[PDB]
Amino acid sequence: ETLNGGITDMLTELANFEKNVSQAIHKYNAYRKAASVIAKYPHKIKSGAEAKKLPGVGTKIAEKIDEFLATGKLRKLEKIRQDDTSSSINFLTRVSGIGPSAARKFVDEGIKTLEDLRKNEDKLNHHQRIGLKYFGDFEKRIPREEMLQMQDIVLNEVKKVDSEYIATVCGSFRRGAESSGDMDVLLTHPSFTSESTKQPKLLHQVVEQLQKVHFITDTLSKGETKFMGVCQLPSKNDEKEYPHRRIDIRLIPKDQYYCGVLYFTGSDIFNKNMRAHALEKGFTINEYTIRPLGVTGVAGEPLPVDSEKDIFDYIQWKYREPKDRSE
DNA sequence: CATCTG
DNA sequence: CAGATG
Ligand code: NA
Ligand code: NA
Ligand SMILES: [Zn+2]
Repeated sequence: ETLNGGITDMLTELANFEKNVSQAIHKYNAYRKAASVIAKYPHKIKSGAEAKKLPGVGTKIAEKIDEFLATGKLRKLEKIRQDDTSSSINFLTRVSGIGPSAARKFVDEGIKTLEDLRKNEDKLNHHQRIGLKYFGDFEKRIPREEMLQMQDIVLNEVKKVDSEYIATVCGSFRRGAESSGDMDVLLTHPSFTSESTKQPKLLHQVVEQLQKVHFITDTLSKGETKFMGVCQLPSKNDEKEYPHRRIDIRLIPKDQYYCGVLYFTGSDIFNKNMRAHALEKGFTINEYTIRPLGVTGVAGEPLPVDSEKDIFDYIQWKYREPKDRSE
């Protein structure tokens, strides 16, 4: 956690780059289990040969660890941090809609900057365009003070459209957090579930509402169950407009909301633990359901849930207010 | 995983 | 349809 930190981090830069710049998914994958195990390891790696002793710990990586242990740095790492072609891809990639693949293509087309981007707005698709257009706002964190205002609206509109709608803002926002990076709404309706053959209007009617009153600004992607968008809290009394925020809305069959809601609320660490305990208690949990474990090895059959409560109960645990769902 | 592009 | 992004 700090005894093998540098090692783990270097491996991290390394792994990362393999994947992003080079295409080296193997290599890339290599660095990763390696950092992973070194990460676990209870001692102070004092040499490469010592490391080597580990699994995922090959010869090359050991070598690397040596030079790093030997001297406060790594040549290769130094060589990669410089290289404009590398840095380019790390940067282009910051654009919502641009991934590595794309970051590569452009650079080899010579697009390497924001400007470049604008100049070539013809070459980007819709998401990418939006991504570019709001590059700044998009990197800005979201203060819970705004979150509540947001949340405030979404909920009232969902309401007006149908009293029966069920909306929930999950996320860290949900677990307490002072700021969040995006608004994530879990949505369901009685009239929608596991068997119930579809109902797209279910998701599309609210989307519409939100754009109605202009809360929703743009559409990143709009499917029948998940919508990727952009929103914004009406600029008050003109002088202070708000940043454009990323936002997601997703329809859930009523018969699987809470596992969802639970799941989406995190934290990753809380899940796992919760997950592991369910397992003890003779169960299984995932994003959609909780099932009683047969002994034959495994086994299914969806336990029935009406709240986050029903879940804990199942695994017979202390209900946790979201705030304390940290770890 | 669900959506988009081409 | 494969392949990309979030
Ligand atoms: Na991006
Ligand atoms: Na292939
Ligand atoms: Zn020791």
